[PDB]
Amino acid sequence: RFLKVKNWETDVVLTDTLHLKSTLETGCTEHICMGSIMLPSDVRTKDQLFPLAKEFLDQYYSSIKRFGSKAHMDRLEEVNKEIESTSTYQLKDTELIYGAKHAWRNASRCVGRIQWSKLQVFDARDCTTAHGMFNYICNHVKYATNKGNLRSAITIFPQRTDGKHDFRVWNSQLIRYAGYKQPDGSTLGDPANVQFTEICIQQGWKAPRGRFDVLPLLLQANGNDPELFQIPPELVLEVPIRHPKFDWFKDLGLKWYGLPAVSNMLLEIGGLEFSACPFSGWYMGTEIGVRDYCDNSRYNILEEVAKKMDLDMRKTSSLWKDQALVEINIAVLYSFQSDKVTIVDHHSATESFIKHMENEYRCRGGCPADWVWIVPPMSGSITPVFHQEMLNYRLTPSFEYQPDPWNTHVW
Amino acid sequence: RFLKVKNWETDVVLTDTLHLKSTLETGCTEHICMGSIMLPVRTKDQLFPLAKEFLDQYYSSIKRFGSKAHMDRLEEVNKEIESTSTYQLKDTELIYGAKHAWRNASRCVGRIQWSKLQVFDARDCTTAHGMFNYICNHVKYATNKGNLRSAITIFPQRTDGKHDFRVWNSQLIRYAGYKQPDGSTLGDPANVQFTEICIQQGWKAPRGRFDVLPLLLQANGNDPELFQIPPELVLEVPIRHPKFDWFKDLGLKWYGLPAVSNMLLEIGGLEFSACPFSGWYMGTEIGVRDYCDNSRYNILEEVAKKMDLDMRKTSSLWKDQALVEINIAVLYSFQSDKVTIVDHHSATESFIKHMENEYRCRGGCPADWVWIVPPMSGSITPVFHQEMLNYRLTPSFEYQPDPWNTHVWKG
Ligand code: HEM
Ligand code: HEM
Ligand SMILES: Nc1cccc(CNCc2cccc(OCc3ccc4ccc(N)nc4c3)c2)n1
Ligand SMILES: Nc1cccc(CNCc2cccc(OCc3ccc4ccc(N)nc4c3)c2)n1
Ligand SMILES: C[C@H](O)[C@H](O)[C@H]1CNc2nc(N)[nH]c(=O)c2N1
Ligand SMILES: C[C@H](O)[C@H](O)[C@H]1CNc2nc(N)[nH]c(=O)c2N1
Ligand SMILES: [Zn+2]
Repeated sequence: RFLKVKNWETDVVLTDTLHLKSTLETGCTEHICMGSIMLPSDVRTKDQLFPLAKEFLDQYYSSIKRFGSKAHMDRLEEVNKEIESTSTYQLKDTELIYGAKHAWRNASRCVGRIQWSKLQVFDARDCTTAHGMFNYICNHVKYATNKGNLRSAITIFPQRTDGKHDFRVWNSQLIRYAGYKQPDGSTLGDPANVQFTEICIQQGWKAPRGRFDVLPLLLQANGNDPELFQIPPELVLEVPIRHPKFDWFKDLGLKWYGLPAVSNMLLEIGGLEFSACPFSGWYMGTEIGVRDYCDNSRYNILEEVAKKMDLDMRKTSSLWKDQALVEINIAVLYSFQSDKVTIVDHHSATESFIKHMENEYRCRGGCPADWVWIVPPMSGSITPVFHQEMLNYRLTPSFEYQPDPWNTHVW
Repeated sequence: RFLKVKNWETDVVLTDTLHLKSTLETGCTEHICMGSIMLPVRTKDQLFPLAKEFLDQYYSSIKRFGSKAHMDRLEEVNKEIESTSTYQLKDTELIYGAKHAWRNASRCVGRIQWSKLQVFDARDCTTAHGMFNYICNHVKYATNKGNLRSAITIFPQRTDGKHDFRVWNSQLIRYAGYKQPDGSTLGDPANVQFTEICIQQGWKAPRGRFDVLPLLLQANGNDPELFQIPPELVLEVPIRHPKFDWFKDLGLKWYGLPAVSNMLLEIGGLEFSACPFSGWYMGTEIGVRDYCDNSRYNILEEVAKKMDLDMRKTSSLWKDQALVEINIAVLYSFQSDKVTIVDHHSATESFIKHMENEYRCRGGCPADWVWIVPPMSGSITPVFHQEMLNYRLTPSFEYQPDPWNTHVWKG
C-alpha cells in the first residue's frame, strides 16, 4: 500500500506515499470504478469543524518547519477556543494564502499545477455588497490580464456562515460569451450559456444578440438577490483568430477572450467554505480550439472549416474532422502568440506536468492526478501524460463543485 | 441499488444494475482510484462455486434455468470436480464462454460484434506442431482474403500449471525488432525482447525492417518450438497516402490481421492460457500507436520533414498535423486493398449504440473510458462525452505473465 506509478514510455517508476494522507472519498469501490463520472459527491456542525482545522493547521505549521512549536500549539489552542465560542473561526492571512495555493496544488484534474506556488491571493473577506464584489472582480481581471502577460490570481470573498448569507458569483466564468436560442431552432453564440444568458435577460440585461457578446456579471452578496454589472470592455482582452497559412480564416469572424477565470467553484480550507472564490490562470489552446469551438454542443464550427478547406466530408474515414481540428488549434495558438497574450499548447503543458509530477513525488511523495482530465482532448497518445500512470485521490484544501445558485436561492 | 451514467453531449441518462453481478475486484477503493493503472493451480475448494455461477448464467441465457438439464449438468460437474479435481466444458458452454469474455471486455471498443465470433475448439491438441496447424487454419479463416472475420482458437485448459499451453508471441503476426550496437533499433522496438528469444531459439533473422516473427509455441508445458507462418497466409498492406506521392517511399507496410495471443481466457473457473483471438483493426492502432508512439516506429519526424512543417516549436502542431496524415494513409491503404478496417469515428459511434443496447437488454455495459477513448481527436468522438462504469464480469480475458519469466526449461 505504498503504491507505484509507471510511465510506460520511459519506464520511470514513482512511489506514492502521499495518498495515505488522503481523507475524502473518490466515489469508487473495490467492485466498481467511477473514474469517468463527471461529478460524484447544511452548515458544518460545531463538532466536525475542529478536527478539520487541526489537520489543516498541522500541515501548515509543518510546511514552515514549526511543527510542535510554541506558535503551533498556541494557534491550535487559539482556534480551538474561537470555535468553542463563535462556532467558526477566521484564518490568518498567511493561512489563507497557504490554503488557496494548496487547493490548486491538490486539484487532481489540473494539468497546469507546475505553477501552483505562484498564485496571487486577493483577500476580499471584508466585502459586503455586490457593488463591492464587482470592484474586487474588476481589480482581479485587470491584475490577472496584465495587458496580455497573464498572472494567476484568486479573489476570496467571505466564508459561508449558515448557508443563508452565501456570497456567490452566478457566472461560471467571469468572462463568457452569450448564447441565444433562435426561432428556427439553432443557437447564436455559445450554446453552453443559453440558460445563463436567459437569466441575465430575464433579469434586465439588454442583450446585443451577437455571436460573441460578453456576458454581464451577476453577483450575490450576503445571500441577497444578485445584481447585474457590465465589466468595462477595456478590461476584457480578446484575440481575433486568424491562421498563419489560410487567409480565409480571418473571414470566419472568430475571437476568444484571453482570461479563463472560473467563478462557480467552492474553496474549502480547514473546514471553512468559501462559496465565492473566482480564480484565473491562462488558457491551454485546446480548451478553445478543441472544446469551445468544435464540441457538437458548443460553437461546432467543424463543418464550416472543413468546407472552406474543400475536404472530402462525405465519409468519416477521410479524417476531415481531424484535419480541420488541427488547423483550428494552430490558428488559436498563432493568434494568441501573435497578440502577445499568454497561452500554452498541449505538448508544452503536458511536458510541464510530467516534470511537475516528478517534483511532487520527489519533494512531497506524490501528486493526485485524474488521467481522464489530464490527457488533452486531441492527440492524446503523442503527449507524455497519455503513457503516465496516475493515482487519483482527494486531498484538502480543495476546490469543489457546488450547485448552481438559481436552483437554491430563496428569491 | 441502481447507478446512473450521463452522456454530457446528448444528456441521455442510462441506469446500470448489471454491476451487481460483479464479483472480481477493480483495484480502486473509496480513497483511491486506480483507473489509469495499466495492470492492477486453482483448488477443488474454490472451483465448484465458480462453475455453478457460470452454469447458472449459461442456463439462464438459453432460458433453461432450474431445468432438469440444468440440475443434471450441475450434478455432473460437481462429481467430476470432486473425482478428477477439474471439469470439461461442453462445446456449447465453451462457445458461450468465449463470446461472453469478449462481451465483458470493458476496454474493447469493438464489442458490438461480440456475438459473431467463430470459435475453434483446439482442446484435443497435444503438441506444438498441432498448435501450429490450428493457428495456420485460424489465420486463413480470419483473414479470408481481406474480408476479416472474428475468431478465437482455444487450446487445452490449465491443469496443475506445470503443463500449460502458451503462445509465446504477444500477437500471432508481428514485426521483428533489432537493437543495433549503436543504440538504434531496426524494425519494431516493441518486439526487441521477443525477437531476441526467437533468435536464441535458432531463428535465422533476415534483420529487415518488417520481418514477420516466427510462432513460438508451447504445448503441455514442454519447451516452446519455432514455426514460420506460410507467407501466403500473412496478408500485408503497403501504406501510401492519397495526396502525398512521397509517402510510399517511406517504405511502410502493416499486416492485416490483429490477433492477440498472450491473454488468458477464464470460463467457469477454468483457465485457458492459450487462446489466440483476432478481429480487425481500428485505424488508430496502426497510425497513432504503432507508427507514432515515440517508443515504436516513431515516423512522426520523417513525415513532418517530408511535409516541410515548422518543426522548431511544438506550438506549430507539426506533430498533430503529421499524425492526421499518417492515419489518413493507413485507412486509405487498407480500403484501397479491400482489407477490413474501421476508423475511430465509426468505431466509437458504434460502441455508443452497442452500449445503449446493452443497458437496455442486459442492465449495463462495463466500460473503461481510459481505453475506449481513441488516442487521437478524443473529444470529437462521442465516447469522450460518455460517462462509463468499469467493473469486472466473468467469463473474462485476463493478463498473464510472459512465459519466459515463469517457464521451467526442460533442456
Ligand atoms: C496557469 C495556467 C493554468 C492552466 C494551463 C490550467 C489548465 C487546466 C485545464 C486544461 C484544465 C481542464 C479543464 C477543462 O478541460 O475544462 C484545468 C482544470 C482545473 N484547474 Fe487548472 N489551469 C491553470 C490554472 C489554474 C489555477 C490558477 C487554478 C486555481 C487557483 C486552477 C484550478 C483548476 C481546477 C480546480 C481544475 C479542475 C476543475 C474540476 O475539478 O472540474 N487552475 N486546468
Ligand atoms: C472486431 C473488431 C475489433 C476491434 C475493431 C477491436 C478494437 C479494440 C481496441 C482498439 C482495443 C484497445 C487496444 C489497444 O488500443 O491496444 C481493444 C481492446 C480489447 N479487445 Fe477488442 N477489438 C475487436 C475485436 C475483439 C475480439 C474478437 C476480442 C476477443 C475475442 C477482443 C477483445 C479485446 C480485449 C480483451 C481487449 C482489452 C485488452 C487489454 O485489456 O489489454 N476484441 N479492442
Ligand atoms: N454543465 C456543467 C455543470 C457542472 C459541471 C460541469 C462539468 N464541466 C466541466 C467543467 C466545469 C467547470 C469548470 C471547468 O474547467 C475547470 C478549469 C478550472 C481552472 C482553469 C484554469 C485555467 C484554465 N486554462 N482552465 C481552467 C479550467 C470544467 N458541467
Ligand atoms: N508493455 C506492456 C506490458 C504489459 C502489458 C501491456 C498492455 N499493452 C496493451 C495491450 C496488450 C495486449 C493486447 C492489446 O490489445 C488488446 C486487443 C485485443 C483484441 C483486439 C482486437 C482487434 C483490435 N483491432 N485490437 C485488439 C486489441 C493491448 N503492455
Ligand atoms: C497509463 C495508461 O493506463 C496507458 O498508457 C493506457 C492508456 N489508454 C490506452 N488506451 C488504449 N486503447 N490502448 C492503450 O495501450 C492505452 N494505454
Ligand atoms: C464523460 C467524461 O467524464 C467527460 O466528458 C469529461 C472527460 N474528460 C474531460 N477532460 C477535460 N480536461 N475536460 C472535460 O470537460 C472533460 N470531460
Ligand atoms: Zn476508480
